[PDB]
Amino acid sequence: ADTIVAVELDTYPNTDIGDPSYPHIGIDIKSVRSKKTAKWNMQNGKVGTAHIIYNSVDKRLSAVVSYPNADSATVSYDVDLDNVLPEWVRVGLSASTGLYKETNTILSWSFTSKLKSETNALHFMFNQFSKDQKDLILQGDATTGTDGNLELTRVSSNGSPQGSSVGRALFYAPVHIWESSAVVASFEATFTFLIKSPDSHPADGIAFFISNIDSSIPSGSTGRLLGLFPDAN
Amino acid sequence: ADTIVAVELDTYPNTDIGDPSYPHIGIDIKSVRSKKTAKWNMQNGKVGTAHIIYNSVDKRLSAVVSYPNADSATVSYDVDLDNVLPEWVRVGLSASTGLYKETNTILSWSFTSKLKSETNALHFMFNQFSKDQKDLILQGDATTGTDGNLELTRVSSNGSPQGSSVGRALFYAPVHIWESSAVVASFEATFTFLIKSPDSHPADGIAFFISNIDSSIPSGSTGRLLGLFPDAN
Amino acid sequence: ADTIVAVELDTYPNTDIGDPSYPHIGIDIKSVRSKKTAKWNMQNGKVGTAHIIYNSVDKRLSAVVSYPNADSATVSYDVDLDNVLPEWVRVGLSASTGLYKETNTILSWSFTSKLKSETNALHFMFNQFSKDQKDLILQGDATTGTDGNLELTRVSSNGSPQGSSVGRALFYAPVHIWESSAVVASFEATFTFLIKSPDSHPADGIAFFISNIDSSIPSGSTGRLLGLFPDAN
Amino acid sequence: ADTIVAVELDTYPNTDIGDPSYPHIGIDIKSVRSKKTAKWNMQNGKVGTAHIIYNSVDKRLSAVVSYPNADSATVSYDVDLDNVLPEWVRVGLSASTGLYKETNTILSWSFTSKLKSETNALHFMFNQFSKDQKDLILQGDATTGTDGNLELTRVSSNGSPQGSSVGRALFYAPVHIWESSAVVASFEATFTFLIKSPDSHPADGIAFFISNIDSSIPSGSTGRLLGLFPDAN
DNA sequence: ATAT
DNA sequence: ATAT
DNA sequence: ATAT
DNA sequence: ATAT
Ligand SMILES: *OCCCCCCNc1c(NCCOCCO[C@H]2O[C@H](CO)[C@@H](O)[C@H](O)[C@@H]2O)c(=O)c1=O
Ligand SMILES: *OCCCCCCNc1c(NCCOCCO[C@H]2O[C@H](CO)[C@@H](O)[C@H](O)[C@@H]2O)c(=O)c1=O
Ligand SMILES: O=c1c(NCCCCCCO)c(NCCOCCO[C@H]2O[C@H](CO)[C@@H](O)[C@H](O)[C@@H]2O)c1=O
Ligand SMILES: O=c1c(NCCCCCCO)c(NCCOCCO[C@H]2O[C@H](CO)[C@@H](O)[C@H](O)[C@@H]2O)c1=O
Ligand SMILES: [Ca+2]
Ligand SMILES: [Ca+2]
Ligand SMILES: [Ca+2]
Ligand SMILES: [Ca+2]
Ligand SMILES: [Mn+2]
Ligand SMILES: [Mn+2]
Ligand SMILES: [Mn+2]
Ligand SMILES: [Mn+2]
Repeated sequence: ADTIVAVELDTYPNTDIGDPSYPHIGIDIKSVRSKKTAKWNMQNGKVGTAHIIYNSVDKRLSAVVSYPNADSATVSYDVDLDNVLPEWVRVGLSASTGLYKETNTILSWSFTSKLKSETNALHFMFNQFSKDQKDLILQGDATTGTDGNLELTRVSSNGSPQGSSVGRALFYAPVHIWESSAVVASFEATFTFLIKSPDSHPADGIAFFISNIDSSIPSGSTGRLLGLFPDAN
Repeated sequence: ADTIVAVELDTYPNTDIGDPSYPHIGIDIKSVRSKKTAKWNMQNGKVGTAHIIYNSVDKRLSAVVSYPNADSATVSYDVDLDNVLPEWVRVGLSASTGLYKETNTILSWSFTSKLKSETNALHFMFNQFSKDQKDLILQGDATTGTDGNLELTRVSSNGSPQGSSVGRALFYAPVHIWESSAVVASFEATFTFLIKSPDSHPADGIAFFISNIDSSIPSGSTGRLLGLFPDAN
Repeated sequence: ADTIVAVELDTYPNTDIGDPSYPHIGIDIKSVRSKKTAKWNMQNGKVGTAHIIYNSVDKRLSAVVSYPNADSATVSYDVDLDNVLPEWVRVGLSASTGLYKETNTILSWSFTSKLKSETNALHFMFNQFSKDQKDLILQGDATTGTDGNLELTRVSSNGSPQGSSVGRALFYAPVHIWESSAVVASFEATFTFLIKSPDSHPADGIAFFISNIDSSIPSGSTGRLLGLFPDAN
Repeated sequence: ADTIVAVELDTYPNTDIGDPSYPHIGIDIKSVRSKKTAKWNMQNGKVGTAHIIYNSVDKRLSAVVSYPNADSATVSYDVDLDNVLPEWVRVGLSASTGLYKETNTILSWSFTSKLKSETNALHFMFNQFSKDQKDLILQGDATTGTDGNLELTRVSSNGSPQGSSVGRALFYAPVHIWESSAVVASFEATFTFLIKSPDSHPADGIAFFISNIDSSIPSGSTGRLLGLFPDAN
């Protein structure tokens, strides 16, 4: 199977697989069962911002998820990603729906990685996604160009989201996530998202993830698996 | 054939194909016969710096090449790259040798591209090249990892450059070089290089280039063709 | 008197002092009488974007001004700023009103300057202005904090722009704009602005400027003098 | 007195004031008596790199100090700088000598601060310091321009360092270090340094510091006080 | 930019 | 490096 | 770039 | 929202 590190914005509690009984953000290390979660007051139909940060000095993966008129949710986990990820990775966004549904609309995405050894750097910023975006690998249901946005999961022409959908967007270039020689390795990711449901239970969520370079949507990974994992282990 | 725009650091005069009688820098638009050249005092065995700049406002491709404690060489050509290049490109470095030879050593390479529509940006910086550099596509004789450098052309075990060699390195991700709705599109590239010849007459040169995404070394493009062009037309 | 280089967004034709008979952008080198102008369709009450660029290779000061869903206005002038400005400068925004008036609201301002000798760089970005913004020098009627915006000219309690007003904001740190040993010197500025007039004939305009470090609003430089020049010579 | 937060590279143990019995790096919060220290193998006459990082999510001030052929030293302290520093600060480098001496040579210094609320940013980079550097406030013995370096303390023409010297360099612009509205505030500082002594005990060290905007070298603050503190409390 |  |  |  |  793939190697996954992710930050999940989990809109739907799957009590049976160890989610808390509320919408939550979490840190996923090689399992959909988050090593750490925080309660998240997801605002149906509002544009939110996710900020993800890590550096090889603190070795602490942290995320903040926020809306304009509101308190942030934040979650952190101490993990040495040198011991988890391969040296070279792809970075991506992933989203899914199951019996329940939501738009998994990405309005912007930026990423920066640095190896300060003589610094190697990578930075990309998408504030507009276009119809034939050749620096993105789209997987499953993911599409670009609709209002300059990335729709990770299936949405109708009138803006109605579909169930049993899964989709991912990976940056085309492999990323040098860690290097043994590096004295400082850091990365940060920012995305803006619009999660909207007619349902009283939106599902299932959006994740920022880092994977082996050849990562693909695992078979059946709609619903609670967020397009990331082959099972709930 | 491929579409090529390039800045050549041409160490060897091929007067036969319209090079001036001296080492020169030039702007190449779909031909090895430069639309503009400037005289270049290439310093055998010294580390030089090439700076390349373009924006959609002035539509002027400019380059400056320098060594510490010496006058720069500079060349500029008015060209609308929207009318020359496809919307999506790859960017790369290329070098060749023929009957005469030189190290075509790259010590660092950086690149930035920006579309201000809401700005999309791409930036990479290599100050160290590693043995298995997965964000580079190496073509022909190009290798990485030797002293943390990119050797565009074949260098022997004893450090001797070889004749009739050609090699290129392209950044793995396609680049959105122009867009109809962009109000400002800009790019810049910087690389540092070490050209050393144990004989007199070094040959043949190093180029920064922009190509169609699927660009490959034209067969036989050693010597005066700089790994860029299938012929000297 | 001060040394001024500016890009004017001139909303009011002063044909008396050589303005064209229409709202225009221009390049001002030590005179309010622009060395080059382009026609500008200023959109009353809309948020616009000004982009300004210069490098020591082309020695061409260029500006583009745009609104969403409209054609840009662009203006360029060949000028060696090494021969005009002192080595160290301050950069700023300036605006004025006279018998006629307009809001001269700035929503965002960014600036980057680079001397590649070993690169020295300065970059600031304001997307929000605060009430006590200690990295800005406010001159004349300029205020910050009103809706997180910079109001270059006086606006009444009921939001009405006032006549005979002039105001400027300079970045607190002096900027190394050129250096003899630099092989490449470059700068760019971006600002977003909202010009609104409740009457017809808005006046008088907004400028990005570069000045001697100790620059101050010339006394009486309201109206057509744009807070930049002591007279119309 | 001033408010100080600093990272000290402390070359000289002052056992009487709570230094450990070896050259150390430490985190100083409003006292020369470090809240946390780590052992530091200072390499007399070699160029080192100091990296300092903080963000408002982890609220952990961390530093790494390294030389090319060697293991790094790293030190971290959990501290909410919102509760320690004023909202607006200056950032600087400081160094001192006493009975014992060392060159306190700074070869490069960079700084970035961001308030992600709509992001406000500041970035400067000095790879060359010039004789009349108007974006630096030099205090005490500090001088620029000698080989493009910043000498924080007195050095003779032949490169011999003097005792009882103290000097600081502050960036001219005030820095917005924290903001109540900000969802993420981050900063990072990098400097390259050359500490060289003929003595077997070099003294006294180099600090990166953040202070009230009007910070000045306290009276008598040579030797163990590093130009930062009025006393050893 | 529209009016005398 | 010198003082207890 | 220097030699025939 | 339905199953125990
Ligand atoms: O400051 C400039 C120095 C002057 C150099 C003058 C040229 N010297 C020279 C020539 N001229 C004919 C060019 O072709 C000769 C060989 O061609 C092969 O080698 C070159 C270099 O690798 C390459 O560009 C060609 O494509 C081909 O591979 C001589 O014959 C001679 O000597
Ligand atoms: O699309 C452009 C619209 C056409 C405007 C034509 C001018 N209208 C106009 C003039 N012309 C003379 C200019 O001076 C009049 C008043 O001058 C004062 O006000 C302006 C604006 O604040 C300022 O630039 C001057 O410096 C002075 O303060 C009229 O008299 C009239 O109406
Ligand atoms: O806390 C838990 C609930 N409550 C939600 C039930 C809906 C209430 C509002 C409608 O009346 C559950 N339910 C059991 C989990 O299984 C739900 C169905 O699973 C599918 O759908 C979800 C959402 O798309 C996916 O996560 C899942 O993979 C399945 O496809 C709790 O545990
Ligand atoms: O661990 C401690 C030492 N050892 C160093 C003594 C020199 C050994 C090599 C020479 O033979 C000390 N010494 C006592 C501390 O006082 C030293 C003198 O203080 C002045 O000089 C230092 C260095 O510039 C300053 O820090 C201080 O402020 C005074 O100006 C230990 O505690
Ligand atoms: Ca879930
Ligand atoms: Ca040639
Ligand atoms: Ca005017
Ligand atoms: Ca000490
Ligand atoms: Mn979960
Ligand atoms: Mn040529
Ligand atoms: Mn004008
Ligand atoms: Mn100490």
